[PDB]
Amino acid sequence: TKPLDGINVLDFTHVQAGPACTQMMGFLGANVIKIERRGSGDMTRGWLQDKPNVDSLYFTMFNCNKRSIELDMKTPEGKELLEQMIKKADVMVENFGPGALDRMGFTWEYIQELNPRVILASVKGYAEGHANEHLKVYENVAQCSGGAAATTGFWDGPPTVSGAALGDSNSGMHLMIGILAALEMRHKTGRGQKVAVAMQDAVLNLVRIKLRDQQRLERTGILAEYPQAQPNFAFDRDGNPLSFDNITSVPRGGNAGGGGQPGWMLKCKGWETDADSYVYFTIAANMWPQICDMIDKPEWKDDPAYNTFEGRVDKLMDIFSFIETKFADKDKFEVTEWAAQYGIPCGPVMSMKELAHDPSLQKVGTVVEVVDEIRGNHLTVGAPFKFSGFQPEITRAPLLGEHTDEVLKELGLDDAKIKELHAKQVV
Amino acid sequence: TKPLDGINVLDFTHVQAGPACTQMMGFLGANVIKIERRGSGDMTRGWLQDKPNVDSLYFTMFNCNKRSIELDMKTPEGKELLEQMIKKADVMVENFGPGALDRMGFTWEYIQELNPRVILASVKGYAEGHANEHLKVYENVAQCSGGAAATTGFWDGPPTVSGAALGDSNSGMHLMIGILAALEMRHKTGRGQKVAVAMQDAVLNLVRIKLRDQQRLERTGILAEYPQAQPNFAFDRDGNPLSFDNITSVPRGGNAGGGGQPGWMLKCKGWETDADSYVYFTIAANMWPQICDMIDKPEWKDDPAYNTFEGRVDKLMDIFSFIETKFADKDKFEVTEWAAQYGIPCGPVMSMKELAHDPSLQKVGTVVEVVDEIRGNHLTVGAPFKFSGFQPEITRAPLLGEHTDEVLKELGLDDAKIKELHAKQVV
Repeated sequence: TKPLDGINVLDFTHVQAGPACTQMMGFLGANVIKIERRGSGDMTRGWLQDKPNVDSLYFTMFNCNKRSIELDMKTPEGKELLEQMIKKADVMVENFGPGALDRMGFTWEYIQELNPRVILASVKGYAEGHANEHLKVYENVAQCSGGAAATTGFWDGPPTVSGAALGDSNSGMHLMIGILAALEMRHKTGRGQKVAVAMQDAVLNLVRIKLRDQQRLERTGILAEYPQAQPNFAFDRDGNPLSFDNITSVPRGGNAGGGGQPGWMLKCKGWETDADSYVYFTIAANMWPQICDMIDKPEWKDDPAYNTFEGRVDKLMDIFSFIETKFADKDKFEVTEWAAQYGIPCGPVMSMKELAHDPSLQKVGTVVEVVDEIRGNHLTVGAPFKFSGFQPEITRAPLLGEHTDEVLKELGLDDAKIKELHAKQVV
Repeated sequence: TKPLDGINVLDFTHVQAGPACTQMMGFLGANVIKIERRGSGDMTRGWLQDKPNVDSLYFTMFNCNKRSIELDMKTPEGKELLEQMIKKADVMVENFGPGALDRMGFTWEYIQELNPRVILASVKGYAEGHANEHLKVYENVAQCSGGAAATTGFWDGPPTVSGAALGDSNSGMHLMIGILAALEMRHKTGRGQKVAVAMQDAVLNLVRIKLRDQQRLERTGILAEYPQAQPNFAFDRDGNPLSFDNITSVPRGGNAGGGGQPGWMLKCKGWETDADSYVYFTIAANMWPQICDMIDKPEWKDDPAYNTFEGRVDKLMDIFSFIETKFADKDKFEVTEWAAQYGIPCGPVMSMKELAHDPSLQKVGTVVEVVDEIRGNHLTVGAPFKFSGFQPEITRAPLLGEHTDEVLKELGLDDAKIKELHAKQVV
């Protein structure tokens, strides 16, 4: 009937990690009240605007299903207003930095006093107690700190950031797990908890497979499925071989599978003119026979050299170079359809152009057209979890302070006090 | 005490996505029974082993805090055992494929009749109803399907996979949100729901920022924070210009800032010899005077060609190049401390080796030594969410079928009735 219907979210967040978390809670039915500073608001509003004096797409795509109040919290009457809101809130969400909320007059300890049931949820750069606990962290800094950058890209290039928001939105989603887990605890104890997610830790969690590989490397001195282990395939700077001699930390493997199933990024017709004309092709062991049939190589079916993972690992790049010749006169989707005949794990690199206007993603509610009568409609990503008993209803992002008076009435305030709060500039 | 204490989890999952999800639920207190194929078990047991005939680090790092039973579900005595288990379960989790669970006898409709409170959770490649409902996907295929590969890497190279498990673990973390949301809903209705996460959708959620960029590109013709917005900076492999005059889909921007402020990956002292001797360095808008002091360009403070984001668009990559010049004699951590004095957001690329031995990560419970007397101790990633009122207790991954008898005895079955199942090869 809507999972978070009746959950009151007092939302101090700004930028991406925090706002991503509360938006998604909003999509699941929560009543999200965004507290914004008087005059300015969330810095995403003015960030890379596509039209002057209109809230940016950075703002709108992270702040749907929210209401906005302006509030000067450096003010005695504003701190009092927060106290009432805190008494009515189920969860407060924040990303102010290492000691900022306490400095504002709101200790965890004081918060428990005001409401024994409220949950305090925070995003930080580094975990509390960490030596770098006070370092400031944006998106790519967190990718660097959590091991992703070191292990992404190519052996002869730099550490490389992912286009995906491994640091920001990923942290927000991990924080949503934490908040929902604290809600389940509260059903037993009747009490709220403090939950926090550090961006470094959210990234490390997705980089679990590389910590696996670091241990494998420490124990054996080799990762036989990595490109560096193939006979003279990779080269340093001066034209000579690379190898796991002298490699002590997980290296970049380009477009290697990253797991138990070898893969590579294979060019398709149009690659010279189109940056996204590629397919990813995975050799799943249980269907090497089917692969042999597609690429017309019956000799490889019965040959220990090309028919087991172990036989295969010393010449992966020759096998991928050869499969790739088969795709030179076929586009992405033709290659994909061809492979779907055999149930092969092969699919296209989808461009952002293709995804934004894909009819399937819109049918299933993953890409959603938001009706925004103030700014014009925009696309967004909806809820990536689909439920049998409920569908989200996505609603446009709030103007700065649009809901101030409406929210103040909900607390229980008169037209007298509201009009004087506007004169005193606390709202 | 622990959030998911009392939650019985019936876990059919193999590989990474489902197993990450159920492991994390286990870290949070859940009673996770992993149901495995007789004789074989989860294929991760045998993938990338570091010691022959010992469950790989792949399996153990995704299957802590679980128990294992072997069950042949294709037999009628197996299906009967399942029925008793479903009646006892709070959530079932599966990644079998589109029609697979229904063909095994257990439709959502029958599952509801057996247990009206059970939640059915599934990971899929593509969402139900998608034209590609039927395609087979693993990690890097999902990355390609969801936009990450197209927007990760460099403009003169291929689509690039991320080292982070954007497809698998990310999907599992998203499914955890869905399961936890279904549990909060069930407190109100007394009823279980079906939840499903598609890997494409979990990837796309993290690439939300690039859907912002795609609409900005369509609306305005330019992405001013991207390297390609600097004249005569970016060129393809043939030496052709790359400008937003001709780009209609969000391009790869190398090490550009993403949802952060403008930044780049800059070389430090070790770089020709140490793949990970770099920092990520951000030029935040409000921090220009500080950067000018740091790099000793006082002349750049009051110059309009340098002192606004808009003025730097035509030269941003030249500025990074000049900043990098000041790091040639300094390592990663020195550069980081130096930048930190100025409040500049800047951190090192942490290698997996550095991450595996970092004392802070072990102290905060993020990198954890699991006690495994059978296989020898190993490291794993712990819970990335930290709570005020509880600490996870991570225990070693199960051997195949280690807990079969134990589990059957909790179901009710007495000793001689269990012996008949071992002989008939149901278990």
